[PDB]
Formats: sequence, C-alpha cells, structure tokens
Amino acid sequence: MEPTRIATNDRLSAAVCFDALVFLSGQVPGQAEDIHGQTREVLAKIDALLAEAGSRKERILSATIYLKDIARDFAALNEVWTQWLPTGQAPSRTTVQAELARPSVLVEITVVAARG
Amino acid sequence: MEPTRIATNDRLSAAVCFDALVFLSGQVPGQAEDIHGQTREVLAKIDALLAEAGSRKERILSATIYLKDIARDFAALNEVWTQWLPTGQAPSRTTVQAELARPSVLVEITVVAARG
Amino acid sequence: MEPTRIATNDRLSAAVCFDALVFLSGQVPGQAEDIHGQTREVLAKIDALLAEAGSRKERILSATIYLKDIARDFAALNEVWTQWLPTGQAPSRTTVQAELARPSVLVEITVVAARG
Repeated sequence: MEPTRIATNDRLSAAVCFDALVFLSGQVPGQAEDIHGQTREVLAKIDALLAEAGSRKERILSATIYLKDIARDFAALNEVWTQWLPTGQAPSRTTVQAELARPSVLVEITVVAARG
Repeated sequence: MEPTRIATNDRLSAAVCFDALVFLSGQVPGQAEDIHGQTREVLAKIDALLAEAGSRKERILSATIYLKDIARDFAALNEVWTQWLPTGQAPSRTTVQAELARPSVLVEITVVAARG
Repeated sequence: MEPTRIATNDRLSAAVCFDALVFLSGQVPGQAEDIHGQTREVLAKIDALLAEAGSRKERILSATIYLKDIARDFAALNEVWTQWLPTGQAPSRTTVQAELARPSVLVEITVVAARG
C-alpha cells in the first residue's frame, strides 16, 4: 500500500491518501480580505479536497485552526465554522494563534479525514 | 467504518475515533492560573478522554504542546509532563509557542492516540 | 497491536509506530545558525528517523513546518525543502509562524509518514 496524492507541486500535495486516511495541506483563503469571507473560502477549499479524496465533511477526524489574531477573530471563525459543519458531526479541533505565510491571511485550517 | 465521537457540540467533539485511532481536541486548563496547575489540569482532561475513547496514556502516539510563553514555562511544562507519563512510554512530541483562545491560558495540548 | 518507539527519553520518543503509521517528534536543527543550514539539519534528522522506523521520504503523509520568522525565512525554507523532497512526491504540508523552544531555532518540522 503506497500513498496517493492530489494536486502535487514542488512544495506540497493538496491531499495525500493512505489506508483509509486523508491528510490535507493547510488551506488558505482566496481573495476575501475579511475574517468571515476568508473562513468561508478556506472551508470551501477543504470541502472540495475532501470530495476529490473520497471523503466528506461528516468524516473529518481533526482540524487545527490557525488564526492570525485569535482574540479578534475567534468569534467570527466559530460563526462560519459551526454553520459549515454537518449537524451533530463536529470533528476534533484545536484553535491557536499563528502568523501565516502572508500577513493578509487571517485564517488557515489543516484537516485530517477518513476515506468513505 | 464510520467515525465515532465523544462530547459533541456545535464547534467540536472532544474525541473522534476511527479505525484504531483516537483524535482528541486540544485540551485547555480548568481554573488554575499557574503553569504547573494548568498543565496538571490539561493532562488530567486528556487522561479522561483517552479512557472514554478506549485508549490510555501508554498508547499516545503524538502530542503537540502549545505554550503561551515557551521561554518562561517550558521547564515547568516538562516537570509536570514527565511525571504524568508512564515510565519509558513517552509519545512523539512537538512543543511550540502560540497564543491560545484566552490570554489566561498558558498551555494547550493536542493528542492522537491508539485505541487499545 | 501496541505502539513501538524509537529513541525514548523522559519527555518524548523521536518516533512512535502504530499500524502502518510513523509519528515523528518535531525535529530541530543541529549547530547551524542560518536558515538554510538549519533546514538542512532538520530534514536530515527526519530522513534518519524515517529510515529507523521503516519509512522513507517518498512515504511522508504530512508535515507541519514551524518558522520563527515566516516572512523572513519562508523562501529559504522552500528552497531547501523542494530540493530535499523526492520528485513528484511532496506530502501534505502546513507552514506557520511559531517561536520554538530556543530563540536560536529558526525552523522545526513535525512529520507523520507511512511505514513501507
């Protein structure tokens, strides 16, 4: 059994599958500048990668949520996050403050999920 | 095979099990204000979640330890951590500095463990 | 099935294996003081731990890359990283800013990999 990959470049693959596990690269926003829009864009990108890798939102196992300013943006993050999640099926989660690769990025989320 | 969950709310589940793996949400302290007490409270909460999920301390696979002030609190963290761990059975570990969701939180720990 | 461990001390094991998974402790540099040298030293240590644990670079599933100064060092990190990776086989990746246990440490990397 060897890992399979989705959207591979010289630095990373957007997803790596092995056994029944899906490992996603941390996903960053599109063009939104605000925390609400950026969180929507991150979660939408995760949604698509899960689909490509044979998983789905109900089968997320863990998410690390990185916020550039956790005090300022935690409430907005939770608002978009809880609406995005399938009811009653929230994953394990860790939310911490960290600067991301670009200063305009307010939120980045790293997901591990189950294939199925 | 579908994931099972423990202590699910609208934002997260305290634990998600899949296959023989246990994914715990990052655990934060109780009411302690000092690094020693907070680390004890975090590890005790992890201890209970492992028990609920069919694991135990000897079967931890990985721990990310987030410290609000790694320079100040690293030694105290290690003191409580090494005493809490079963002898000779320490897991893989990563210790980094990050602000947590509340400024009074000095330590948060995210564990993945093996069911058994 | 119980976890097995490599290079266990009172705080951590350099590697923990379970099922077909390898969990590595975050690896820190040797004596280099510059970002290029430190990244080389980190990746070399990861390379050896994978070998000891029955894995290899082509079977990395995920890497969290912590940089002390992501704005300053991201380009240098990517330069060493992309050269170190086997062609076409990059893993899932997340790169964030975090202070490490010593102020002289500029980079720390935490890998999960597949045994095989």
